[PDB]
Amino acid sequence: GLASLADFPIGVAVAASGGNADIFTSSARQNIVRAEFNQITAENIMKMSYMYSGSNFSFTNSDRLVSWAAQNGQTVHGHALVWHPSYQLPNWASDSNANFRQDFARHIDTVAAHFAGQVKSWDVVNEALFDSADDPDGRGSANGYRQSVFYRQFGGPEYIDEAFRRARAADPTAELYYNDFNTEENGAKTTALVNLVQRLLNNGVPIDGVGFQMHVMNDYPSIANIRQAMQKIVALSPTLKIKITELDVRLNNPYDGNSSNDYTNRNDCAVSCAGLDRQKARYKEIVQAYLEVVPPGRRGGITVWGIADPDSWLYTHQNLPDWPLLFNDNLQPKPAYQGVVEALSG
Ligand SMILES: [Ca+2]
Repeated sequence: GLASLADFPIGVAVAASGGNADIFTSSARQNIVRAEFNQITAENIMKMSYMYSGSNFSFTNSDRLVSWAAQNGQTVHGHALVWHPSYQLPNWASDSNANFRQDFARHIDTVAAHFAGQVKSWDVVNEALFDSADDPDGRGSANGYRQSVFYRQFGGPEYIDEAFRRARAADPTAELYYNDFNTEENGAKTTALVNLVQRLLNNGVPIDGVGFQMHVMNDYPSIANIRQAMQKIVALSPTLKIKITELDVRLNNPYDGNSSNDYTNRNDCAVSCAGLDRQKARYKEIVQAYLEVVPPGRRGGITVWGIADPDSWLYTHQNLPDWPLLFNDNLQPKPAYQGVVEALSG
């Protein structure tokens, strides 16, 4: 399968919260993971709050998944040690908590140490950069940084440095990533990423690599821009690794000012449409750009954000249907799958 075609991780996000996508219940999904991939990311159950039950740490459910991975030929990318969204904040992660810095330290020290030897790499900090599309509280930019509870408590971006240093100390063997989205657009956020990563390097922070989520559409952003954004980050350091962490590809672009090039019906791309064929080319050109500009020895992996289309967080988005992944609703490989094969094989 796909993983055989590369010497770096070829991964997939797996569900474990019930319903049809749940990896523990779906033998068909289990079989795809074993045959095609050699790494998993937990789609949800390694987020911050999932490390607790009531007031105590609780690793039961995440240990089950990490063990499943080890028994079925998968390494694990941990997602994520520090991330702002309130649906996954531990209760300690509040401006009302005088003990915040102590509880932050305890979180990273405990979680990183717990998974040592079982988890290959981590998203240490995810989504520290400001994004206008993603600022529901209206706090605004602090010179490109998101003013999350971590930023507010630490009074600035020093929480990022601390998270990396603590993760390194707790598990010296893990590869430590900074992860974000929209940084492949080669616009304002890419610039803010350069500033963020340069500051960490200047401070001697133990960052091992940068993750690009790569939640893209079929035609936007341009492959030239994706390629140049990656190049800009590769150029910051002779060793910094690059990982594509959450790749998926929407056929529909609701942001293009054109409502006549949208597939509006679930039947449109059930069998065949121009969009599925472009999606093949799109997966292919992105994997090719990754290979061309990320040197051998610095390729941290490529991961797709789920197994089959109905499992995708983007199966519906902006009130439209979509088909974002490598396998269809009946778990059959799509043209997208072949695009990855062709890229990885040259
Ligand atoms: Ca459109």
